[PDB]
Amino acid sequence: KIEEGKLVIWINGDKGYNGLAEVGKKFEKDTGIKVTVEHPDKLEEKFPQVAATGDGPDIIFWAHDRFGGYAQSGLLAEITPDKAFQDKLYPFTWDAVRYNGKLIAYPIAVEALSLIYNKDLLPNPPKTWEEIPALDKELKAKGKSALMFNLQEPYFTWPLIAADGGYAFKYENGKYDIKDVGVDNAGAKAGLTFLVDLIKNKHMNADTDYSIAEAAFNKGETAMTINGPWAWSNIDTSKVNYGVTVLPTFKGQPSKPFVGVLSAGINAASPNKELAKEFLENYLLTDEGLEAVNKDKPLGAVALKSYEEELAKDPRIAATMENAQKGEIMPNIPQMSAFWYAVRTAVINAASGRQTVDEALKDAQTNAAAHMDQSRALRNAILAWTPPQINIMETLPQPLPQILSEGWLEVRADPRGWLLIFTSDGAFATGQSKLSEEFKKKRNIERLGEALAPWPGDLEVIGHTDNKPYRNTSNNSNLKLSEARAQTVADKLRESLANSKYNRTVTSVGKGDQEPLDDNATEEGRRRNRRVDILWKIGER
Repeated sequence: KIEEGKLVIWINGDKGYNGLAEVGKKFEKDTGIKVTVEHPDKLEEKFPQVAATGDGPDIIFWAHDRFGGYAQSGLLAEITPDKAFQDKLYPFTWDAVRYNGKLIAYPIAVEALSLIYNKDLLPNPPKTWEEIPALDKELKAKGKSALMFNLQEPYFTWPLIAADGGYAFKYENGKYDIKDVGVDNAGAKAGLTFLVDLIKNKHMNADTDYSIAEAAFNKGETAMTINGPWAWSNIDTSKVNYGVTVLPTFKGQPSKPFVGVLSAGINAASPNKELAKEFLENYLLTDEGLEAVNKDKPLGAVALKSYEEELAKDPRIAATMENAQKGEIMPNIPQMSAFWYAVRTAVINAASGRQTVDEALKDAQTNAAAHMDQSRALRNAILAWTPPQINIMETLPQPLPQILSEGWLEVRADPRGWLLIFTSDGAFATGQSKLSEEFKKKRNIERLGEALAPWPGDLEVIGHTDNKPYRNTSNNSNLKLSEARAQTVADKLRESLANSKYNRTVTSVGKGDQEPLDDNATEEGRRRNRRVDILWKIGER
């Protein structure tokens, strides 16, 4: 449960969380509201788990791409920056934080690939891709090469492939059209053909990967590479006299790198939405706020126009923002993993000679569509070991009806399958979260687990307590007791499901007195409220 009257902020470990804490300190001094900054490990996978519960931090800082799933799961609150505030930030940054037409985060920082070049080899680096062949010929005669960059990962070759017309998902009217992917079009083929031709003419090696390119550039053996701000410190350390500039154009058009936008989102379950809004809009997203975070750890380019003008005195920061404005926001939808796989396969196959460019992109298109269809199926349906020519959505399979007859467990149908319920009286000694001695001797929970094991379907364990007559507030001791009881039951189920053909997900959640089943004004009613729910999700009914 989130603590009203204060703010808990999650930001990743590689950011300037100490400077974020300073901004929190000034927030406290000015308003008395204390701000706590944390960097939990894997916070991007923690947040969707705890916020679904209603727990978590009030503010989460992460790259914008994951916020799409959170927004889909309803974990983020819509934000309401006014017109004057939105004009303070670069317009394109607001597109990175829109889900179904609703603003759902504040853009902080901006990141994209750039052209990195050796100033001693190349004081005036080429403006166009097309002029790189002749440049490599000249540099080959010196014992050098023009350009080496990671050809294994489509993140790095996509800027050229998109330049003349390739795209991932058509972005029209603030939404991504997963039916309109632009891998198999002429622009994509023209770019991928140019890339393949550089390899056939020996200007590049098809095996070149991230490590090979970095070593060659940082050793002064190639005049240019393509990388992100995360690579600059290794170049600094190699002391190669280097610069950072706009990516070359292709057929007169900008290379279009994908843009990652560090964003700040507000938890939908937060009871401090007004405090969060005020911290972000009036303290963090300001020259002073951003500068404080940036001194701790560089943000790179930033969405806030006024501070970006200050950071852009470094020509490398200016180039990052320039490439980002010419690029495309990374789509925040799950179908991107079909796009990435399909394109990755296409490029290594065209570059290796295994396929022509047109066959490889033709296959990428049909592969991606098939992949997206199959991913949806595993979301919306269950692929299960089925009896051949009993419907467990209408008839509980044996031995469940027997277990339900033993006087301790009940069931009712649920919109997502079956809700099993058992009162916690008797399952646990008074005030106890360890399972009663009686339940252990009878193997109540483990036989229930063994009864579910031959069948698919995830489980959700939810503990509830009664509450005291006429109190409209929640008891925090009752909350933790229900959470501990739920965890005991879920662990015991997991253990007894070890022999299942399924590795189902089993979550546990304490609801305390928040979700009563009946009236707490009588013991008749309080009894009903002291219970454990097991939601068995075998499909929608």
